[PDB]
Amino acid sequence: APKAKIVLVGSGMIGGVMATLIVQKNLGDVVLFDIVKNMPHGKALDTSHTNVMAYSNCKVSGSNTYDDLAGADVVIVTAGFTKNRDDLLPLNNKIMIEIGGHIKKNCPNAFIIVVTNPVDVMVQLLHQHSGVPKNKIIGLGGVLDTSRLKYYISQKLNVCPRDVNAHIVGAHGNKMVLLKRYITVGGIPLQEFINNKLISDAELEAIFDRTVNTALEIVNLHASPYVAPAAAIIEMAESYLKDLKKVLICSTLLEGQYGHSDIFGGTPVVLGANGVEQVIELQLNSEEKAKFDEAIAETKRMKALAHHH
Amino acid sequence: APKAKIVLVGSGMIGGVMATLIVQKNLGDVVLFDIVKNMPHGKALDTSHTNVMAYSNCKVSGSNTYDDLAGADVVIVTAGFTKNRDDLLPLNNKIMIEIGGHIKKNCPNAFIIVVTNPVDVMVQLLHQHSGVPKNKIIGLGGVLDTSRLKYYISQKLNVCPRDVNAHIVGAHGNKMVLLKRYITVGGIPLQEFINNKLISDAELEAIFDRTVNTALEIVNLHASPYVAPAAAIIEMAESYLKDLKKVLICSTLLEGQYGHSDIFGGTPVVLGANGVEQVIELQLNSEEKAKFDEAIAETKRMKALAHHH
Amino acid sequence: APKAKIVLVGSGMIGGVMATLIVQKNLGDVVLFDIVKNMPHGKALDTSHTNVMAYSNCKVSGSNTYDDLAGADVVIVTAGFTKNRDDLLPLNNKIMIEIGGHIKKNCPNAFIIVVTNPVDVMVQLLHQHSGVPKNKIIGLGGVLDTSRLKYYISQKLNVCPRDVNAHIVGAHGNKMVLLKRYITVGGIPLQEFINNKLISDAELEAIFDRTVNTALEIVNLHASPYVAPAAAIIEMAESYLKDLKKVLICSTLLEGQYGHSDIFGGTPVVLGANGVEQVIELQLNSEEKAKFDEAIAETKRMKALAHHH
Amino acid sequence: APKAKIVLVGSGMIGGVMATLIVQKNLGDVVLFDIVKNMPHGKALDTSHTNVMAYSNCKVSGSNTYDDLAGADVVIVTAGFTKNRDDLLPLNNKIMIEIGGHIKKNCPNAFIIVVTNPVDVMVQLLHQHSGVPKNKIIGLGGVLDTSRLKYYISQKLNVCPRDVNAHIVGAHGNKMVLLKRYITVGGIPLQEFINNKLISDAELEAIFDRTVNTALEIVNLHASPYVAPAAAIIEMAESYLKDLKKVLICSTLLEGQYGHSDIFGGTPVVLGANGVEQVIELQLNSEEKAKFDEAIAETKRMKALAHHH
Ligand SMILES: O=C(O)c1ccc2cc(C(=O)O)ccc2c1
Ligand SMILES: O=C(O)c1ccc2cc(C(=O)O)ccc2c1
Ligand SMILES: O=C(O)c1ccc2cc(C(=O)O)ccc2c1
Ligand SMILES: O=C(O)c1ccc2cc(C(=O)O)ccc2c1
Repeated sequence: APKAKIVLVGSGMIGGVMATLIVQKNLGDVVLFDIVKNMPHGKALDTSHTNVMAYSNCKVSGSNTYDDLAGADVVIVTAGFTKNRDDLLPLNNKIMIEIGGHIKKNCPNAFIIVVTNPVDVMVQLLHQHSGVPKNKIIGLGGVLDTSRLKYYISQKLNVCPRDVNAHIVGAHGNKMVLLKRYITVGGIPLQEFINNKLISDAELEAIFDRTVNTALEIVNLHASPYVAPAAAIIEMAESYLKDLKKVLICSTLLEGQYGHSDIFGGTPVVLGANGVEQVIELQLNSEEKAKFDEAIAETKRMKALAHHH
Repeated sequence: APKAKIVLVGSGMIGGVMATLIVQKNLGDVVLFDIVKNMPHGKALDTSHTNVMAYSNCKVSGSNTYDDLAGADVVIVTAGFTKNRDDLLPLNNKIMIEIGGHIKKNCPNAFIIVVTNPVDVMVQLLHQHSGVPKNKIIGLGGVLDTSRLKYYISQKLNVCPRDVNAHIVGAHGNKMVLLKRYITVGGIPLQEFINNKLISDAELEAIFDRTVNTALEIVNLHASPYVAPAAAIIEMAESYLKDLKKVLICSTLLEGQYGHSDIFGGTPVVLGANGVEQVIELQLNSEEKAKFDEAIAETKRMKALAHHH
Repeated sequence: APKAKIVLVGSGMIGGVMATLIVQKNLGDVVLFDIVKNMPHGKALDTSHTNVMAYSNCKVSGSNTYDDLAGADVVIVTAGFTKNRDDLLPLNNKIMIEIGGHIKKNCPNAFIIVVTNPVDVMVQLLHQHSGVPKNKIIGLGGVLDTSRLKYYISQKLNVCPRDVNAHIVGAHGNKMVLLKRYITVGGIPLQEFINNKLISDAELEAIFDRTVNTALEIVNLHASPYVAPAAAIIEMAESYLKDLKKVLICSTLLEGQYGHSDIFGGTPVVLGANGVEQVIELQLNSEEKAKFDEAIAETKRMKALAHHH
Repeated sequence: APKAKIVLVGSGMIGGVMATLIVQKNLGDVVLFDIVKNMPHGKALDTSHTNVMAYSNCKVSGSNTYDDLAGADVVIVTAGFTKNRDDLLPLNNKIMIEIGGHIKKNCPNAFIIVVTNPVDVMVQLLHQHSGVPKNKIIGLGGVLDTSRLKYYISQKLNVCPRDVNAHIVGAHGNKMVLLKRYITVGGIPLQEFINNKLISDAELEAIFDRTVNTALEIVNLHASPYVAPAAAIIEMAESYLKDLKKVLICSTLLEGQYGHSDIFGGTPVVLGANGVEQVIELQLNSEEKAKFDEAIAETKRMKALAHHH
């Protein structure tokens, strides 16, 4: 069938939520790939039954074989060690190299979404080893980080969460750049709401800090924050598959935007049938650019540690 | 059942699309009311069958009896003469009076959406004769007019239509106030896109004029523009019914916003379970306010003609 | 884009509902084609704005040019005279011939759904003149006629309409074959509900007659029954486009099923990415077959009148 | 707000998928309750962010306080020990007693769905201690077990999974009664497909055995089968909340159906705004009844072990 084939390279906790959401949305056939024996087949089996409840017809199959990447339209990479964090960098580089080789051989035309931490480094490593065009590979970041910021502001203002829009750029992770100037509520500048004393600057500062620290907050509450990451990835994948042309903030190859080249960073892009159809460069002021620069420097620092043991 | 009961007072072309969309969305039971004998029952019958295709369970029934307003949770008023246009004003005032009397008697707790042209006048007339609280009655305008502006800009910029946000205020109709300053694309100020020569000021001026004249453009093409009006109304009704708290631009009672009282005008409001939960006042500059004032003056001019023959 | 292109050949009342539903469901780009100047462009314009309300990105464009069939993935034919009814048969044959020639030239790989009355005749005429494979062209019938039967029974039994399943075969129109034996409720034989005195044989007979006469009932109520037809067609088109492999009763070329060849008739088929993937032959008894035979005879009678003036 | 409040009593793996699906479907506000400190708040936080991606507005909050059951419209009970299995029976009885006391005090009008193994026993225990009417409490079973049977047959026959309908009754668990006679495909008796050699009796026997053993199969593949259970529960909860009146097989109080009283067993019921609106008794033959009797006997055997230590 001409249904899309979506291969999840990595079938951990985020993988299972992604599979669930693909079936809910009838987005395409799913392969849960993982190096762990049996487990992806078990999760695939469980998930496949939900086709009945969902009125969908998506195959869900497990795989321990890289060659099942053949014919993939979308590949989502979450595989990688997670337990210095910097020590994992050369190990995960090797994983990106291996995965990239298989993409080059089996599905060179696939659209690739990378998630493996640190994403802004790992996406570029996979880009270089997979050989795919710059418009066909992106990293998770801004959709996820802004979902937090948007959500927290929406609860304060008592409006629909999607009606808050916001931009976090540069990198996923602790050096993410939260741009106060680019927040809107129902399309209205947030500053109007500050002027009206519906929300204060001090509240926003606390919300900014909460946003940066959210993954840590959930971990400290004895949960693992994989559900929102899954939903953000599926929003990205869906925009590609359905040619929605949504503006979504993702990690993409910079070719001079923000004064930066030869590196991936978080910025609004337009995702449609041709992949990254547009890279949007926010017209940052010097103070915002300085923070963007710090985010890029940290990506570069980690990229340098990733190459050798 | 505690399913919502949605009464469409007026079962013309817009009524049938509204009924169709309510069933698609399984939003509640529908009554198609109209003074015309038989026709609403026929349209109700046809529409009811789509429950099967939609996996829905919404009753659709016709009515020639006002007392079927009893128990309505939402009432959508499209009834009124349409063929000077000013001569119809006293006739339609009488229709609002009659409908308001029946709302007061049969469904005083209902949330009311008025559509009858000119909406910013007719909504206030129905408010006064129905006796409903100011937070429980609104008029169509801004959702519809901005759908045009958003759509036209989205096709120019090749982005998802919903990713363009915009504000048109004051009134529905030819004095609508298009606010260039409040347009965004993926939450980014439109001016950044003008700066980048992705869209020009001259293109936007042509798009503004096209927006104002769109209903006329479609009429001149030998069609009747009732589909987008239907969808805009259902977006409003849905936000109420599901407590979405969307920011949607609607006609609402002004109590000093923009310097205006004792009149309805178009402005962003938040629609949820308590009706109009918030009236948002845009911080307009003097030039924008002047245009808002012209829109209000025209509503007042027509309101004055509506009372007597 | 690899979005599907869906061409509606005929932009009358059913066309506008079809366009509306395609945008609601984000199913693909739409062309409203019609020989009438301007009107399809006006309806396309109106419908296009609903992308905003629907969170969709489907182009809707009008057309007065047959060559805009180029690249069509799905073609829905509703064009044809409607006002003896038999006198229209040779006129509509000419319309099918013209449309078939354009399909052969411009979109030979398209999946075709015919609606033009009488559908079981017109579908075969278009099949023969378009040259498309037998698995790539079907006619509306059973989805629409059974939606009525399913709906009426569901209201009697107070169950979800989709939970009633039923089969009407042979032909669309007054010789449709309603099969009492093949009705189920939640997958349970209807006879169990008759045994339990939840519904009587006499009620079902009245419901059968109502089903056959439903289009006439709605016309006699001074409405035009185009909404359910639109929804049935879109359910068919969607099953194809999304490779759902739904079992849906449609008019298809019979190659010996029910003892009949060289004619189209209503029967359950499976619709997916390869079009008509399976033709399901119900194991009818002799009494049911006799009624099927009458339906085929009437199609053949009209087919014979269609060729010459 | 009059949004529904849905309390998940138990915030384990199934709880998190349930929360995810409620937000996807915008079904209501969610409370993740659990005796484990902090964890439900962490999962609630993560899940809440998906409102942005989903265009929803459902609150998701954690709770370690039983009194947060107050105002619940739906309560889903998954809490209970899981690691003889019979030894857990008196422990889980105590958990049902505690939970029932809190339901009686805080939300006596709530609709209750029980999941705790063994469900057909635990549902009755909670019924007796909560005091809720028999139409307001059900147990998971048939929706889940039939999703497997439907799915496996649909893959064999290459049809849409929802187009296969089937009945498994008596009890959830190893004594479940699979009824070959009540399987249909597109509403057609499965026997027609056996007659046609599209599927064999021997294949169906293997599929029956696979269905009974599916949870064990997934466990043996080193996964945990909680995703399909979550989706089945949400289909049940949704039918109630939206008054869909779906026919869904659930555990319910038998008052003479199948010759059985004073016990809960799996049977088709209709779920709508009044809860269990209809209990449907399949007209089983003596051989099917004998298997139903074995399922009831096993529920009774375990119910007897549950009371005392
Ligand atoms: O599968 C998991 O266990 C898992 C857990 C947490 C995650 C967080 C992020 C993130 O914050 O970028 C991305 C992916 C994740 C995957
Ligand atoms: O039912 C109809 O025939 C009809 C036609 C056009 C309309 C336009 C508007 C609008 O532009 O506000 C609102 C309602 C309408 C209703
Ligand atoms: O566009 C219209 O005006 C129109 C009206 C009625 C219809 C009925 C059927 C049907 O019953 O097969 C099919 C198509 C129709 C189209
Ligand atoms: O939360 C979990 O870990 C969990 C795992 C398996 C389950 C199986 C069933 C089932 O087969 O009835 C019901 C609930 C479950 C919950």
